[PDB]
Amino acid sequence: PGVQVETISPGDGRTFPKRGQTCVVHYTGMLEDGKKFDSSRDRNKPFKFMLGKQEGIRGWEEGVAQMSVGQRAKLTISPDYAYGATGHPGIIPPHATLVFDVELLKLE
Ligand SMILES: CCO/N=C1/C[C@@H]([C@H](C)C[C@@H]2CC[C@@H](O)[C@H](OC)C2)OC(=O)[C@@H]2CCCCN2C(=O)C(=O)[C@]2(O)O[C@@H](CC[C@H]2C)C[C@H](OC)/C(C)=C/C=C/C=C/[C@@H](C)C[C@@H](C)C(=O)[C@H](OC)[C@H](O)/C(C)=C/[C@H]1C
Repeated sequence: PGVQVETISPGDGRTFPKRGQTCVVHYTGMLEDGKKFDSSRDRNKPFKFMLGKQEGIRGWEEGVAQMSVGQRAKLTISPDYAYGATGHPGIIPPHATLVFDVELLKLE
């Protein structure tokens, strides 16, 4: 409900990120039925982060944790699992549902 994870291409079905593990991903984020606000693909540089230890929005952490290595997935994140009633001023409006197209490339 807070985050829906829908497969674009399956992963290995077996290797999922552990809390504290470094995840290497490509992503594109857009406002649902609106504008693209960020893409690591457009920078040709994958995004690395430590799941849990480097805190992200709830739907990102819980959505990526549900993915296995190699998986590409559409994450639809409700505002309560994203930036909420305040949004992220200047970038994400109040009460925004977010879509991320995420590909889990590697776990380090
Ligand atoms: C994963 C963890 O990494 N996330 C990050 C940002 C995250 C969100 C802003 C964080 C707050 C934390 C507090 C909670 O209260 C807030 O709740 C409302 C959420 O962003 C996201 O969660 C999502 C999902 C991942 C891709 C980016 N993202 C977006 O929405 C965007 O696409 C956006 O364009 O990203 C961009 C921002 C705007 C979004 C719409 C991302 C931004 O660019 C230039 C980048 C890459 C910034 C990097 C900062 C690094 C700083 C370090 C010193 C330390 C760092 C590792 C930490 O440890 C921090 O702690 C102490 C914290 O951990 C941070 C800042 C992690 C970064 C890597």
